[PDB]
Amino acid sequence: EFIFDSFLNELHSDITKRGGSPLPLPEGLEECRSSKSSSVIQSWLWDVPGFRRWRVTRLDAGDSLQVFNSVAYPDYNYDHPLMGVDLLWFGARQKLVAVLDFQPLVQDKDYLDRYFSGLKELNQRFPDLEETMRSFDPNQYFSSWLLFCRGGAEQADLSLPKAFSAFLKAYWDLHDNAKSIPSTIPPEEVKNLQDKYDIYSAERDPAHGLFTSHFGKDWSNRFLHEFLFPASS
Ligand SMILES: C=CC1=C(C)/C(=C/c2[nH]c(/C=C3N=C(/C=C4\NC(=O)C(C)=C4C=C)C(C)=C\3CCC(=O)O)c(CCC(=O)O)c2C)NC1=O
Repeated sequence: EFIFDSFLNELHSDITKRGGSPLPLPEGLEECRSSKSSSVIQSWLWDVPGFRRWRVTRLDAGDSLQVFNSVAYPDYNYDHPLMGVDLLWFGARQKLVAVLDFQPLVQDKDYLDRYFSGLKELNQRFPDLEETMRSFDPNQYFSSWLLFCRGGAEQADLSLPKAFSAFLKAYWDLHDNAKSIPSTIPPEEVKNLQDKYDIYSAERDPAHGLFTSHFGKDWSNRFLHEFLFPASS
């Protein structure tokens, strides 16, 4: 809970330091409170220089659930990976699900070579963070060097905090190193590929059940298709 808050504030502080400013969300999607769960989900959009979209979501459902999630979409003139962060803590089962990746637009060797030196290094530094995916395809819109942990309190408390900060710093470094460097994928196709990221991710959505339980079918669907993965229908 406090750990997840610190991630949100670091990200928001970083965004602010970098000249980012808040953007309005579709009405009703910025906050939803569970009529049953005592669960609260809050979301943000940012105008971050170099990025055409940047969303953040924080779900506070006490000891039942904590979530911190964020996706960064670079401006179309950058073909570099998206940032994807999906962190869940299930208090009843003392269960951590932590996924952090630089989600690649393509799997081409040259593209992976170009962008992944930092993530490769992070992956080596935080080995406690082997897991198999049951919904997503590890070869579509994920890299080989993602941090993917299904674990417990030790991982959540001891490794995740420093790993998140390192991951975030490595993502900014990635973006900054891409400034003024030729993109190999041009803007029209970066757009197609980012939109197809939304389409893919909405198709494989592992969260609809959790969302529906807390917030109802209608809100969950709006949230998925209007905020999470806006190019999806
Ligand atoms: C507020 C938004 C949001 C929430 C709360 C969320 C929840 C959510 N994400 C999950 C899995 C997952 N989530 C990810 C990864 C990601 N998923 C992403 O949305 C992004 C950007 C990444 C980036 C790395 C992966 C790899 C899994 C495992 C699913 C699988 O087994 O295929 C799961 C299943 C837990 C499990 O695998 O045991 C839940 C309930 N997903 C969301 O999008």
